[PDB]
Amino acid sequence: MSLLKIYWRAMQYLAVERTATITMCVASVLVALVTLAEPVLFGRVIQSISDKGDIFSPLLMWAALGGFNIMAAVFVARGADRLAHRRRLGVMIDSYERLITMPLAWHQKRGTSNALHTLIRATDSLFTLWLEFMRQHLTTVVALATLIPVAMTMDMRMSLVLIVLGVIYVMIGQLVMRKTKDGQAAVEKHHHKLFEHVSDTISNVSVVQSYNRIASETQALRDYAKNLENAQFPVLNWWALASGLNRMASTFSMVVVLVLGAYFVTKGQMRVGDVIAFIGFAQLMIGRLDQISAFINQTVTARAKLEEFFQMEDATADRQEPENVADLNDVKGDIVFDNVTYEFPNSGQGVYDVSFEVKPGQTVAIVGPTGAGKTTLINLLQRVFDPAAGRIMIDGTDTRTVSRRSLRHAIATVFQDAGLFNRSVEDNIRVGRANATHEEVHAAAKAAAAHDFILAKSEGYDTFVGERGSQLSGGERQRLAIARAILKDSPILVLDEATSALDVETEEKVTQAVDELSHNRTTFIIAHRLSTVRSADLVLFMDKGHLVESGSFNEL
Amino acid sequence: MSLLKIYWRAMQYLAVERTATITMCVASVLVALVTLAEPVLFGRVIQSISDKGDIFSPLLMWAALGGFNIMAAVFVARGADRLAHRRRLGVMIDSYERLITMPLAWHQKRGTSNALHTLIRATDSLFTLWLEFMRQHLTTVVALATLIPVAMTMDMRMSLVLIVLGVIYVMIGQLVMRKTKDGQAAVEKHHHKLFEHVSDTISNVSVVQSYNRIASETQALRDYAKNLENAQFPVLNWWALASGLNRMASTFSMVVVLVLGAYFVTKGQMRVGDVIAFIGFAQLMIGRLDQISAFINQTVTARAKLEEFFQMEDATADRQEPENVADLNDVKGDIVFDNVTYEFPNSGQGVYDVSFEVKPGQTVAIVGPTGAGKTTLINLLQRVFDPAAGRIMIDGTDTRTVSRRSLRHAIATVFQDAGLFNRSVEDNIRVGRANATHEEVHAAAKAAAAHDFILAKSEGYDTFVGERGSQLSGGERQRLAIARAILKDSPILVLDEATSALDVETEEKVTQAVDELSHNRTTFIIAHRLSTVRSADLVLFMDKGHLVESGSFNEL
Ligand SMILES: Nc1ncnc2c1ncn2[C@@H]1O[C@H](COP(=O)(O)OP(=O)(O)O)[C@@H](O)[C@H]1O
Ligand SMILES: Nc1ncnc2c1ncn2[C@@H]1O[C@H](COP(=O)(O)OP(=O)(O)O)[C@@H](O)[C@H]1O
Ligand code: VO4
Ligand code: VO4
Repeated sequence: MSLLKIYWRAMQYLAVERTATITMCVASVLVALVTLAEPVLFGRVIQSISDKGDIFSPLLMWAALGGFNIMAAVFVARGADRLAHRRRLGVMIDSYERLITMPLAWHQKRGTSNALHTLIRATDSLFTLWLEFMRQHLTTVVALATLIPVAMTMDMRMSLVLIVLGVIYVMIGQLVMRKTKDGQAAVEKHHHKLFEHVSDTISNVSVVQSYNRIASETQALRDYAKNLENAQFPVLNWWALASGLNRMASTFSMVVVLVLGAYFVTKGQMRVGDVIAFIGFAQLMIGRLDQISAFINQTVTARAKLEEFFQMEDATADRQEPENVADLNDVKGDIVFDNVTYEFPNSGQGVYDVSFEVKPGQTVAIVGPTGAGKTTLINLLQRVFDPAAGRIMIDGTDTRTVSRRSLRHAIATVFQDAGLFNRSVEDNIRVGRANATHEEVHAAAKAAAAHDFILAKSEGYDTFVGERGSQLSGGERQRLAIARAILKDSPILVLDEATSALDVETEEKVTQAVDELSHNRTTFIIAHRLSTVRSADLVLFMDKGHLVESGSFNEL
Repeated sequence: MSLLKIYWRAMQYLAVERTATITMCVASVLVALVTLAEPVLFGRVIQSISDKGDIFSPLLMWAALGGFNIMAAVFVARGADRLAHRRRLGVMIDSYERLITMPLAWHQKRGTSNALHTLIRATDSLFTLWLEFMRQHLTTVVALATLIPVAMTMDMRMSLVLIVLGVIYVMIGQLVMRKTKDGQAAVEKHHHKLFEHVSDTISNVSVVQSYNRIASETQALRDYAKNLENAQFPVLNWWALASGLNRMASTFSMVVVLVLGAYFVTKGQMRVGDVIAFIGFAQLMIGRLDQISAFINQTVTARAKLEEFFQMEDATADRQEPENVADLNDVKGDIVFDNVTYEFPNSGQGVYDVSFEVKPGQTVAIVGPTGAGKTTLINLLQRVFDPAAGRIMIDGTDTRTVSRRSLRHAIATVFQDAGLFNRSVEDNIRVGRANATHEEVHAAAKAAAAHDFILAKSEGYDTFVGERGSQLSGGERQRLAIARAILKDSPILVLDEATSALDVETEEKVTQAVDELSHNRTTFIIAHRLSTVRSADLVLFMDKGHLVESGSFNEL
């Protein structure tokens, strides 16, 4: 049973706030004892024969106990509520950090939309788990644990009945658990299929709309829903049977305790009222012993998502060394490849047996057939994945002996797909040099021909853009990416298709500025348009992961 | 109070399944009456003086009533559980349909990731609302409604006390409601800000990682979380105060009922036991009257998301006319523009005063400066938004008098950003002609040079691709999009930057096949590379939403 594992992990995640956790535990123990003490007082006061309640009597003890009860209820309802939200925010922040720090392959293979779903439906489940646990469960657990001795002290037969009730509850839970586990695995798989289909279609609404396949897609979703609820029903059937069994056990226990109280007619003590006290005990227990069962149901679902949330956390194998790592500094520019080879997981293709050198001050232009291993070479330079066999040598330092923070600080890149945030243009250019100035932002925009179109439209620089920069067409996105890269001003520069959506005039106007600014550094340009590489100092072309010439600018 | 509105809307959404809803209501009424009848039996049987329970006695009535109670509990726990999931799936399917059918501007301005979040957190809230409502609330509402007459019949003073309890609960709920509403609006706004930031960053992990700003982004998220929980606390404070007040009212009502039962010592009837019966009443009520209050808390949050889910549903203003619309058929190809103008909402730019004509059998190539209103013209042709002033004329038919299904069936397009589904390549090509054959799929792949690279890699055609086609670089995505468009074979063809990521050789090899296949139809090509428009029959260029020449292929 992973219930113990996930509960202990939730406790470990909750143990950071000691100062409040111990207080919550103490208050829970106190309120459990109050809820245990109330029924005994009720049995003592329910005599109603010659009690004379309105003068002192156990009714004053009632008043004091109820006042303490309401005060403790207020304290718990405030403290647990205030703790749960703060701790959920903390867990979300730490998990978001660990999620961002993960490499790109893990994101591409799984994430984009599934990762955020995992985050949200794990943190919300953990929050509800913490809140319900604290209040109801941390009352009831210690409440029953302290109750069973008191039940043993007077009228041990009733304590035996209560023990039988507890054993029956445990047995029925365990019996239901196997079938529910078997069903819930398939249920979770089917739900994942349904959600991934929904996300895939919604994220690509333009294509599904522009091809008249809305009806087909909704029919596919209906089929997925039918598949999901086809295997869903047995789980609900078994849970309902469990509810029936525990309710029947509760009814039988009530019958037993009433009959035993009646049979004690021979032992005519004051228990004429105290029996009612025991009744409350059972009542109390039964009510609480129901609240856990449905609770268990919740976690039997939650497990699924929680498991992923832990499989991510245990996957914190990223370690750039605490201090043994030597952050590379004072970059001059010297790129050397040593027999670099890469095989994609469960696939072919990838660069094979490449070795070339780059001297400082000169630019390198990779051309050739499409899909021939250019983007993979470029992102091998930035080390988004470690080459399987071979070395990448930077100015007398191996790349695998360099901190990630230092390596990517000296490499400024424009990707093939210019990614953008939906913030303002000012912020989208500020993600270069962090806090240089506004004048340099203006200059960088001017250099990449980004100032001309933006100085006279839509509230100036403080202009919002839509998701993935959907409000600036395609070419303007390329201009903003180029301006950002130029503003970062790193010794190593990369431009993967910098002129994918620019006409000839803007292409020339941008490339001349890029050359003027980058002549002091080393840059790579990946393009099929040979016009932009007229100033290239090392022109090379590679076909299907294999070099051909790797010669100078002018060669045949 | 929108509580009545949203509850009535949930009921209307639940009224489709009449055959099961009426059964659930009947069972709820029955179990409410059973829960009302039990305490009276308890008061009658708790005498324990000369009852002689083990021979007949009210204990047999206990046994029968408890058996009916457990049977009804099983029936409700099965029926409500089976109903809720099926109805949630139905609501999700219908809302997904309405979401897909909405226009592109609404998606771009808001959706991609927020729309799916709205869907999921609205449907899950509705599901939990339905389940909790049915079981607990549709028991307790009619239970109390039928209880208050019985309380009035015997010992009207206790009924008065119960009425006072109910009035106090209503008053404290209403008092808490104003402050909770004021807080929850700001809380929801802040949560939306936090989630949009998280989604924006996660969806763009490559850029945030490649610029060493993970620390800055997590600090921004921490600041957002601090802002969210800064205004969160007063809501929890007020809710805890409400819990304290209702618990105090419950305790006072218990004191009142016990004291009144004691004062009835003068009226020495059998009520010596029946008073205990009333106690259970109060007990019952109090417990149930607590379950609603926290329930209300839930919906006070849920409202926010639910409101959006209704604002979407009420926004079903899309109507292509049921039958008055005339689906355009037998397309020959004749595109005419009539003074078409467009102003973007709260922005400048857009095509101004355009009018041109297209004859069948000839192709039209739009060139010119970047960001000059080309993509907007093309998507005006497909009518993703209605021109503000002007007409689009297709073969003697106005476009606004044409069904959307018929119009986009005759126009096959490759977008500037070639969108792809993460299904196999076979499925990504099957979204053209729906069920033509496999041989024509192979031929279409061969024509667009997509067969050569794929015949010998990664399990053939049945090759999965990642999210947004991340597993095929960029150029292969363009080839797949071109192959899809060619396979659809529509009389009107559009190619927005069909050679954005192809070298010269593949560009020629693809454009010759495209020309050979499309010479029988009319096509538009939007490109800054003049090589692909060597066969263009109508070359025109437009600058900042204004035409210049609109001449033939050869002009100066
Ligand atoms: N995540 C991946 N999984 C499998 N194959 C991949 C993946 N990424 C790239 N490839 C393969 O690597 C080849 C080259 O990719 P890439 O370098 O991105 O394109 P280009 O060669 O045009 O720069 C492609 O043919 C593609 O099939
Ligand atoms: N959703 C939008 N909101 C505001 N402005 C837009 C939007 N979409 C496009 N524009 C403006 O319209 C102009 C032309 O856009 P578009 O036609 O997509 O590019 P192109 O002219 O290169 O085809 C751009 O300069 C852009 O500023
Ligand atoms: O629609 V473009 O920005 O490729 O001219
Ligand atoms: O598919 V490419 O990386 O040659 O633009």
